[PDB]
Amino acid sequence: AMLIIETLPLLRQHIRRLRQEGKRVALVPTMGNLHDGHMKLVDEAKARADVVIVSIFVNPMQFDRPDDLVRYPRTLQEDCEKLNKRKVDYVFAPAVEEIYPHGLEGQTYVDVPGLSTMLEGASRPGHFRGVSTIVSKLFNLIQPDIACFGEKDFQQLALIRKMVADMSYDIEIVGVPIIRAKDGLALSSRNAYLTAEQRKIAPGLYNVMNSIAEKLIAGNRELQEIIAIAEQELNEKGFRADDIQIRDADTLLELTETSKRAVILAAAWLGQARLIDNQSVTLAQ
Amino acid sequence: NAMLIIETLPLLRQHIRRLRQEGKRVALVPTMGNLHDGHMKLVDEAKARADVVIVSIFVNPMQFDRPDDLVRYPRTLQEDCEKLNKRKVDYVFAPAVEEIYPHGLEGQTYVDVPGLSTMLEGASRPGHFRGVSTIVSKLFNLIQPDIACFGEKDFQQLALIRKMVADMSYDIEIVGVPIIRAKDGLALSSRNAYLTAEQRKIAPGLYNVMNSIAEKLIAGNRELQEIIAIAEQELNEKGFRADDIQIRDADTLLELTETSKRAVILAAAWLGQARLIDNQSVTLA
Repeated sequence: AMLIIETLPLLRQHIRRLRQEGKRVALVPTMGNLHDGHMKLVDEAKARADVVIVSIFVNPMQFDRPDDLVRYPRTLQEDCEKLNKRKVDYVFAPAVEEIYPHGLEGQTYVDVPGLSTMLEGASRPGHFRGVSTIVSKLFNLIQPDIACFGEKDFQQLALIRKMVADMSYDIEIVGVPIIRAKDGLALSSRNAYLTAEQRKIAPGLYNVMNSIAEKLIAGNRELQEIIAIAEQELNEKGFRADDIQIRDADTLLELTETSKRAVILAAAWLGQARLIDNQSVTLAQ
Repeated sequence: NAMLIIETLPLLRQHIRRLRQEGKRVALVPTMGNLHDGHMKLVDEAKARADVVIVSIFVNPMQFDRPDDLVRYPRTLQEDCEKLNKRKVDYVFAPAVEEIYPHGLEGQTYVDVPGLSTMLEGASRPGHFRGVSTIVSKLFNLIQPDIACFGEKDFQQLALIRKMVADMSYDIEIVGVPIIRAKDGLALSSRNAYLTAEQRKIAPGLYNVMNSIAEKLIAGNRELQEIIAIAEQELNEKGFRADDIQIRDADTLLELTETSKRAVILAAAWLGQARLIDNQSVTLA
């Protein structure tokens, strides 16, 4: 029987008991309005710990603009339905005034430099600060052994990993691979404007990406060439290449002699639909 | 039983893991070295509140190394340790910079407490308190103490750390340790050497006047402007020349309000060639 807690003191009480009981704990952090993606996360956490705690918190701090916030879906009941079905032990679902009793102005924050202002960060001051601050608070609160994040937010995942190192959190950060169709296509909302014919072609993006992985994992380092080949391969299948990038998976900067992991980002158009995907890959030890 | 001194994070990590699974109750005293009897009092308090006492010695480059007026000769790491071995401490953590910040400060994740870090002492030292909260948060995650001791003298630091503990949801008891005082009340201080013998008979009046204020406060008297005015009378008529007497919220370092819970009384007064200085915390009933 799943337990639903909304205040810091109650939860902490349980966190204390769970220690004395010697149970290994996994946290899956979320902002509610859950679906299949999150369920996979939950499976992954259940597989690696004795107890799974899921948090549901729409976190004002990471919201770039005040409108977006107001219009974020809240669906506590169905969220709990899905988590209860999945045999989740604890749901932590506090109100804003429990986490931020006095608003965001004087709130202690945690910032990861560089990672937080590059790429998506540059257009979104404060967003990633919001992400690292709340995860940080959640970590101190729950003290999990393991935490799960989806691989789709490759930047969030790198944010957190860099935080955990720098701030010395003894927590295992587990990147969970996205749900794909049997043919490779990232399952997503965008897959609606795909005509039966474009759907057949769609999986081309993930193949093109895997061809890049193959080349990189072996010792291929002619990056520009690699990328250009990829642009062309996509155009030929019928896409129109929007963007293709290869970066260091930990720093999000350019690959160097010293990178151990690469992340492959690609976006390309199919008729009037713009598919995006990504893939992480191990180049060294 | 023999005191252990650890230079490295992984060795530290190992003992820490071991301490948790023995469920030994752990106390932390973080310091920048150059130890004196002041710190020993912290150690004493920690010993009294915990099974195991850890002291950390680390000259943290993210903060400003403000000088202690009680210290007149610098210390050796071995000296600091000898002190600690006597005072019955279990572990000393003493890493090099490259160990704590193996890649420098540039990309180091930081914890920042708004307002408290930029006011008073912090206005004139950009980045100082940000270095304090960061290293302390990092020590917190690495060590996971149940309690942590800070001295009441550096009161801004103590508020800054309390605010961080609340905001970031650390399950740590922050124990503010009152200053060492002569038998008669007078704060120990280099300044004392500036009194004459006759002025030393009067010096204890500064503590006295301060208790008068505390009692008043504890007794719900919020007429501050005049509480202070009386204290000035009282000191000037004792032979002092009151310079600066203040009462603030100990957690905000701003004014008392209907909701303040703790107050700090801050006082300076001339006696002879000596500008005596003292502070005192008050718990609001």
